Amino acid sequence: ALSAQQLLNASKIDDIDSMMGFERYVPPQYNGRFDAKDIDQIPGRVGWLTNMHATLVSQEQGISGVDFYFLDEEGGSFKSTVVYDPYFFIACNDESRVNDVEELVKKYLESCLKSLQIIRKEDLTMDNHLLGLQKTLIKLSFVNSNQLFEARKLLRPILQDNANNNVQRNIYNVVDAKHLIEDIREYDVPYHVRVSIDKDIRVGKWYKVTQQGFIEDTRKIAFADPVVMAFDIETTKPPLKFPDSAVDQIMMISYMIDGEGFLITNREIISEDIEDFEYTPKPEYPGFFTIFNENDEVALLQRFFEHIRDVRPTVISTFNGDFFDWPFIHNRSKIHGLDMFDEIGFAPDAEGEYKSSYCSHMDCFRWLKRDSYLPQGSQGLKAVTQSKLGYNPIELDPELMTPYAFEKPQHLSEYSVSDAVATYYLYMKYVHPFIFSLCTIIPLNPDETLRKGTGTLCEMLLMVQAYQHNILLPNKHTDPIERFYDGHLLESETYVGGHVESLEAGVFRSDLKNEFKIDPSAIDELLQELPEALKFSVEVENKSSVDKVTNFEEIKNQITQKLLELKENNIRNELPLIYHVDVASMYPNIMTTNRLQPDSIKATCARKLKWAWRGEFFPSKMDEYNMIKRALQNETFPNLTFDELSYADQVIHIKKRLTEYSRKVYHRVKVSEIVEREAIVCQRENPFYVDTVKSFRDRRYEFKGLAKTWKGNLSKIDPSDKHARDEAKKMIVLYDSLQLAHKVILNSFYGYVMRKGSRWYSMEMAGITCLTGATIIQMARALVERVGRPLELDTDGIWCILPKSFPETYFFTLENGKKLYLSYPCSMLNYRVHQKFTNHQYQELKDPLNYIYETHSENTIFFEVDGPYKAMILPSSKEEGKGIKKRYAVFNEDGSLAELKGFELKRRGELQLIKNFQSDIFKVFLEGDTLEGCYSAVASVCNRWLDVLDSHGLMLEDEDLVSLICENRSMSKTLKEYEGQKSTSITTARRLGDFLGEDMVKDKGLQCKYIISSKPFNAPVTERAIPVAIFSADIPIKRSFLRRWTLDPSLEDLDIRTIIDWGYYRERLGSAIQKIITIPAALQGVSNPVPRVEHPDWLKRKIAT
DNA sequence: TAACCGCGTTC
DNA sequence: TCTTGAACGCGGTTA
Ligand SMILES: Nc1ncnc2c1ncn2[C@H]1C[C@H](O)[C@@H](COP(=O)(O)OP(=O)(O)OP(=O)(O)O)O1
Ligand SMILES: [Ca+2]
Ligand SMILES: [Ca+2]
Repeated sequence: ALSAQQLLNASKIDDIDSMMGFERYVPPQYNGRFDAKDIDQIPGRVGWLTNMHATLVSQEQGISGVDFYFLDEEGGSFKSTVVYDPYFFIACNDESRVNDVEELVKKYLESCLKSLQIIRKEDLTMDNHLLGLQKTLIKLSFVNSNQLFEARKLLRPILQDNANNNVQRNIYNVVDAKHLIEDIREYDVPYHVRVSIDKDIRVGKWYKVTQQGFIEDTRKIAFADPVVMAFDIETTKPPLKFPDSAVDQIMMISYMIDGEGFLITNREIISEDIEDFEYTPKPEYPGFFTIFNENDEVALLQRFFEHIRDVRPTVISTFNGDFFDWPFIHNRSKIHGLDMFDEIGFAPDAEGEYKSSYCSHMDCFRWLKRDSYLPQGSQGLKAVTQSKLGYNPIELDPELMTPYAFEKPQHLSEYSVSDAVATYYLYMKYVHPFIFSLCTIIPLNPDETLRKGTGTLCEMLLMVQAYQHNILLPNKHTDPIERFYDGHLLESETYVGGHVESLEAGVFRSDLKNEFKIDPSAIDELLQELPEALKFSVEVENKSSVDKVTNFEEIKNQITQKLLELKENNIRNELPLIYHVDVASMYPNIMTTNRLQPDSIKATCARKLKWAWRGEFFPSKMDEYNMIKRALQNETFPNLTFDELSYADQVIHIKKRLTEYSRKVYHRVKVSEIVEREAIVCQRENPFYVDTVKSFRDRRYEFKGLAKTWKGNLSKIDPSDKHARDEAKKMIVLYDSLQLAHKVILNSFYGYVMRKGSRWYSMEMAGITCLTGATIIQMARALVERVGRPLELDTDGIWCILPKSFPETYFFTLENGKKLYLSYPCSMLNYRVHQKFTNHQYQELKDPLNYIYETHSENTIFFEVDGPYKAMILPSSKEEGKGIKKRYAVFNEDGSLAELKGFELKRRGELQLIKNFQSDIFKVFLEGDTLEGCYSAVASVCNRWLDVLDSHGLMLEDEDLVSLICENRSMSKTLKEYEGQKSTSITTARRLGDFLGEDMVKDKGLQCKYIISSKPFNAPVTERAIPVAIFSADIPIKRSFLRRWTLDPSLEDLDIRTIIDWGYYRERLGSAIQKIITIPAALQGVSNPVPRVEHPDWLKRKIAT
C-alpha cells in the first residue's frame, strides 16, 4: 500500500542523487579486525558527511535505512546507506510475566512484527534504580517504519481499554495477558534521529565507510569545503500590491557560487541586454558577476536549472526562499511546462518548505529569526548586512522594481546583485560555520538544525545523553484538558519568574556629581568580610592561591583605607561610576549549582527548595460549573449534541460560558493567587540532564571568553593599524555572534521543562530556578542600596552608580610576574552569594561498582562587571510613583552608544516620528556641562521636533512627510482570524482589502502602513485609520475611500496634510518627550525644560508642593 | 479606573 | 504537525 509511494520516491531520489554525483558506494568486504585504530588498513572510502535522509531500500516490503551524503578527499562525492530495524518498547506492570505478554504480542502483531527481544534499561521513575535495578522491556523490531506505525495502531486499542474499566459478567466472581501492557515507550522518535543516535553518526564529522560500518577519522576534524550557492529572484509587481506567481513573471535571478557571481535576465521584461559588472562593497566580499541575458523566462528558468546541474551544489542559501523565491519559481516552472524536481531535485515538503536530497536549503531568514539575537526590527537584509557585514547594501523601493525594468535596467540589476552578495557572504561567515558545527553534536541534518525550535535542539541533545547512559526516554508530556484549584477551574497556572525593578530615572553622567548616603554598617560588614573575600577572589575567582600573590596586603590596606573614608564621610556629593553587574548564565548556573533536573524533583539526598506558584482561576465554583455544562448539553450544535463533540471541543464551549456567568455574580472574570511551594531536590539522582546543561554552558563560555579576549586585543591594537583594528573588530562580532547564538539554545534547557510535549517536564524545577534567582539579585541590590544608588534591576542585572571614591579595580602581582584582575565591587558581591547560596549537598558517584557517593559543595554563580560608563538615561512614567522598566540608554566613555533597550527606536514597526525623535535625542544627553545644561541641550532638540508638528507639517516635503508620519505594524495572523477585535492594524487590513482586493489579506504577517485621520470627529482612533497606500492611488479612488473613511461625503481636499490628526501625533510625541525628558528632569530637581509640553497634574501638585 | 489584548521587546 | 520560559511597555478596547 502506502509503501508504494515511498519506494517510488526513493528510486526517484536515487536517480536524482546519481545525477548530482551521489551514487551508492558499497565498500569492499573485509575479513580483518574491526578496530578504529587500523582505519588506514580497512578497505573503504573516506568522506566528509554533509547530509542524511531516511529512505526505503529494496534488497540489493521495503526496508528502512538512512542515506548518508559525503564529500570525498579527492574532490568528488558519494552516498552510502545504513540499514537499521526501527523499534520501540513495551512496558509491563508485572515483570514476572514479561514472558506471557511476549508470547501474546508475538501472535497478535505477526502481520507487522519482524523480531522481538527482552532488554533492560534504567528508569529514573523506578525505586532502587540508583542501586542498579533496571526496568525490563520488550524490544519490538520492524523491517520498516510503516510496520512500526502499524503496530502502534494495533496496540493503542489494548492500551486504551486497559485504562477503561474491565466488564466482568459473573458478578459473583472475585489477570489477562493483554492487561499487563502498561505502556509503549520510545515509539515517537524520528527514524533518522534514532539511527543517528544509536550509531553515533553526525553531520560535519569525517568517517570511513567500511563493511562493518562507519569509522570516524578523528585525524581530520577540519571541515571540507562544499560547493555553496546563494540566489535571489526579483519579480514583477502590480502597483501597490504583492507579487502573484500566477500572473507575474520573474524578471531576473541573481546568485553566487563559491565567490563567483552570476546574473540571469529575461529580456522580455528587462528590455536591455546587460553586461558583466562588479559589486564589491568591501574588499573581503569580492563580487565579479557574469551575465546570462536570456530571451523568454522559460529560458531563464532552464538556464538557472542548467547551471545548478553543472555546479552540483551541496548547499543552496536564500533569504526567505522557503516562502517566496522557491515557490514562485515552482509555479512558473509548472506554468511553463517544466517539472522542477525532475530538473534540480527540489520539491516542497509537509510544512511547505523546499528541500532536496543532495543539497541543503539554507534559508538565512530562519537563522536570523532564531539565532542572530537581533530584534525583529533588525532582521531585514538591509539591517543584517550593516550589523554583520559592515556595509550598506543597495536600496531600491519595491514599487519601482517593476518600472525600472525598462527605465534603468542596469540600476535594478545592481540592486538584484546587491541582494545576492549580502546573502552569500552572510551565509558563509555566520550561518555555515554555526549550523554545520552544531550538526557535529546534534543528530539532525543541516536543514533541520537550521529550522527546529531551540527546545527540540535541547531535546535532541538530551536524548543522546539518555541513550548513551542507557536511560529510558519518558513519553512526551500531556497537559490536562481541565485542571482545578479549590473547586475553581484554572484558566492558567505558572510560577513567579524574574524580579524586575525601576528604582531611579533621569540623567547620570561621569562628569556630573550625585548625592550618595552610605550605610556605615554596610562598610563594617564589607571590612569584616574583606580579608576572606580577597582570598576568595584569588583562590576561586582566578583559580590561584594566596601563596604566589605578593601584593595581597597592600591591595587589602588600599581597599581598607578607601572603605574607612566612606564610613566617616557617609554623606557625600561625588562624581559617579556608572556600573553594571550581571550573573553569567544565571539560570543554567543555578540549575548546575543546585543539581536541578526534572528527574531530581521527588516527593540526606534531599535538598528542600522553594518556588512560587501562581494560578488564574474563575471565581466560579463547582456548583456553577456543573450547571452551565448541563445547559450546554441541551443545545444543538452546528457540527450534534454536546456529548457528541470532542472532549476538547466540549471544554472550550464550557470555558467561554464560564467567563460570562462568573462576571455576572462574582463580577471578576479571573482571580490570581500566589502560593509558595517547597519541592524536594534529590541530590543523588542520575545527573544526565544537568550534566548536559553543564557541558553546553562550557561550550558557550568558550566563545564568550574569546569575545572578551579579542575585545581586549582591540584595546591593545594601535589606532593607526586599521587592518589590525578591523580584523579584531571583525573577530569580536564573530564571537559575539557565536556566543549569542548558543545563548538561546543554552537558556532553552531551562525553558524546555515547561515546553509542550516535553519529555522532561517539571513546573517545580523551573519555579525553583526563578525564585532562587530572585533571591540572589535582591540580596545584591540590598547591599548596593546601602553603599550606592541602584538605577534599574532586571532578573540578574543591576545598573547602579557608586561614589568615585568607592574601591574599584586592583591588579594582584604574582611570583610569575603575572597579574590577576580584581574588581572589588564584583568580588564583594561574589563572596556573599558564595557564602549564602552554595550547595553543600551536591553528591556524585565516586565508585559506580559499589555505589559510593561523595557529598560536596558546589557553586558557579558569579557576577561579572562592565563599566564604568559615561552616561545612562532612564525614562520615567507618566503615572505617579511609577517608573519605566526594561528601557534605558547607556554610553561609553568615547561617546559611542553602549546599549539601547526596549525603546520604540529598537522595536519593529512603531510610529516613525517617535523612532526618528529618539534616534536624535539620546546622543544629545551627552552635551551641556551641568545637569540643567544637559536637559537644556536636549530641550532644544525637543522643541525643534515639536515645531514640525505645530506647523502641521508644512515644514518638510511630501515624500519626506509620509515616512515620519507612517506607523507600520505587523499582524501575526490573517485578518479573517481576528473578528470581534478592533485595532489600527485590523482596520488598515480591511481598508487595504476593500481598495486593493482580498488577495492583500490572504497571507498572514501583513505589515499595515497607516496614518490616522482627523475625521470622523470624536471617533475612536482605531476607526480613523487610513492605509498609506491610498495616497499613491488615482484621485477618483482616493476620494471615494477617503470620504467614506472620513465619513464626509463632500470632501474634495485630498492632501495627506489636511487629513492627519496632527493632534494625535503631538500627544504621542509629547508623551515621548514627557517620559524621556520632562518628568525625569523634575525627579532630578530641574524645572520643566520643555514648557510647551505640560506636566501631569500630580507632578504639578508635587511641584506646587 | 482597572482589566484585558496583541505585539515585541528584556531578561 | 511542531512547539523554550516569564516580565514588561504601550496603545488601544472594554467592564
Ligand atoms: N530566551 C530566553 N529563554 C529563556 N530564559 C531566558 C532567555 N533569556 C534569558 N533567560 C533567563 C535565563 C538567564 O539565565 C537569565 C538571565 O538573562 P541574561 O543575563 O540575558 O542571560 P544569561 O545570564 O543566561 O547570560 P549572560 O552570561 O550573557 O548573562 O534570564
Ligand atoms: Ca530580492
Ligand atoms: Ca546574565
